[PDB]
Amino acid sequence: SGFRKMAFPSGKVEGCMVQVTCGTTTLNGLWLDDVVYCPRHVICTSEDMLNPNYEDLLIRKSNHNFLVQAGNVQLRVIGHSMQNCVLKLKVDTANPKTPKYKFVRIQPGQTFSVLACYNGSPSGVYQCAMRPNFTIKGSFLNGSCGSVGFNIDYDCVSFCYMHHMELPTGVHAGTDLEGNFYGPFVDRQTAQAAGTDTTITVNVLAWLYAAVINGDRWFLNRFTTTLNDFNLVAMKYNYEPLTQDHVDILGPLSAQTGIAVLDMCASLKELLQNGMNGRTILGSALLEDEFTPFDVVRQCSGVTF
Amino acid sequence: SGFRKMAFPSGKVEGCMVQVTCGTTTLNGLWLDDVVYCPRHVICTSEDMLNPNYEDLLIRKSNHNFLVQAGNVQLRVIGHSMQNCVLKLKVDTANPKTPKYKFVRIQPGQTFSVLACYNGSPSGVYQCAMRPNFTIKGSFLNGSCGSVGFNIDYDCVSFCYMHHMELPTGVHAGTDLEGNFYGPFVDRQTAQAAGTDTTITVNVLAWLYAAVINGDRWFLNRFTTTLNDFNLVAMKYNYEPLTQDHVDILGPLSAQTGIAVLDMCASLKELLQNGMNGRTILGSALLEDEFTPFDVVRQCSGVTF
Ligand code: NA
Ligand code: NA
Ligand code: NA
Ligand code: NA
Ligand code: NA
Ligand code: NA
Ligand SMILES: [Zn+2]
Ligand SMILES: [Zn+2]
Repeated sequence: SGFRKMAFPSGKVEGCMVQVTCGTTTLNGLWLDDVVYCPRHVICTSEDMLNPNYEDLLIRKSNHNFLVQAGNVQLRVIGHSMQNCVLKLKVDTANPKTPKYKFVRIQPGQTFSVLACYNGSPSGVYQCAMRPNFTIKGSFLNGSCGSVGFNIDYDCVSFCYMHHMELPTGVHAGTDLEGNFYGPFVDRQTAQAAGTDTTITVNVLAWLYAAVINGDRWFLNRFTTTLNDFNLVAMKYNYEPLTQDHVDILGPLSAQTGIAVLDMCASLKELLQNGMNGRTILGSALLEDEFTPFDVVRQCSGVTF
Repeated sequence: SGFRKMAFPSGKVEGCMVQVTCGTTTLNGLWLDDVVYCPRHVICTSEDMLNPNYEDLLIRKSNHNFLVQAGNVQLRVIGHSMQNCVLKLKVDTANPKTPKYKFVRIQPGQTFSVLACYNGSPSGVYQCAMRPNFTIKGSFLNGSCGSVGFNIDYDCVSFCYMHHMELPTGVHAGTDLEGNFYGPFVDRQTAQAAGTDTTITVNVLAWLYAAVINGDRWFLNRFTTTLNDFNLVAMKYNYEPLTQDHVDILGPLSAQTGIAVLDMCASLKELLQNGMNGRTILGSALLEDEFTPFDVVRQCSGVTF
């Protein structure tokens, strides 16, 4: 038993991280087969970032301007193109450490692991959520750009995120591996605002189920509620509306615990109206929303890779 | 910026995890050079665990009774011995994925990463502390035994922990890689109690420094205090006494922020006497004690591996 915010084992992604330099800008790339993927703002100076014309800036750049280094090994660049906000650098060598992989665009509220990297070298791994407002609350220092988010199924890595930006508010924004930003963000040093950051209700419920399984049951009350009643309280606390799809995803957790989803909603409701009275759930004084129902099921069943 | 509970990248340890079976018991081993390290209770039945004589149980076992499997590859066992609570199985093949490594016995309050494993396969990685009472609050399902804790410096893995037990209280106990338990625990299914679980004061202070660096400063107050005064409040809140060694370790953080250690102690004092009034620090409603000063410095300087 016990319950931890666990990341996926990062080894499969470690083998893919490289260093990309263009003039005096260095950041992280991802080397899969004979293609290196990186933030297009690798071509930018600090001044360029105020108002970049990426097409005009990239037109000054040849294959030989892109210095791609994997460990001590320099890679030969035989082609470059811009897909949305990423550059694809064709190298003459397939990465021999290339895992089975997919590119996927995740939905707000889904979780993934980030391998935080500097100069193509891994520093650490953490689990996080894509916030409903398509920001992530990360740990990214100067040079972390091109660090990637992923999920692992068996032996297959699903890349879902590449770090591009810290907003003036200190939250993190980036792209899928086709270079489309999550949210309305652009790769420009201008004032950009995220929406209201709502709580991922389905994830809070999954975590309350996790708590019951591990013997934290104090918050279980004598009450029930309805979806409409629950959602009236949810809207007031900036919780995402709960849908029947959400109730369905929680079914296996409801089945294991013998607690109906709406009974657990009534629990949540009272926690929202009464707070925690200085009590904790699974060592937290806050309602945790960075575990999906899939994550909670995974950690109780013990899926390996 | 931003601040996350990050684990070390787990790839170097992934390559070392194997499956060890003896009769009907399976758990995780660690394959370094031509030696596999695992919990000695691999030789035990559920009934044996009530009151094992490990010497007498091991005497029934030959090299051929120890089935060691690394991926699909079966390893040939050419020797076995018991060192304290671990078995060392000599195999005829050096692990080609053996990283540079050390065995170290860590001190209460130090942090490390766990690669949670089932049947020699990695499931996830998380960062935790060795509690002052030499327990860890992990996530360990049936079969996680022999999962290991480590730290990484550059390219060297320091193995510090092997999972052996869940206590009846649901906290986790285990050994260094010489098979000496952290704490008074034994590898027997009998009632065992941990001491009072105190808070790691030096780690809470390091994390308050982390918070200031990231612009969470609300808890900074107009007051200062003394080591003796601080420690009188500490003893009352089941905080570890702060020593001058602790003050010295916090020096570089004091230097970066321009906040004297004792001013930060006065901050902590008021948080302890007044709680957080429903406020948060770095997204937590509790004082976090699983970051060392070394961890906080690492995450602000961006050390890679
Ligand atoms: Na970019
Ligand atoms: Na990465
Ligand atoms: Na984004
Ligand atoms: Na043991
Ligand atoms: Na492990
Ligand atoms: Na222990
Ligand atoms: Zn950047
Ligand atoms: Zn065991």
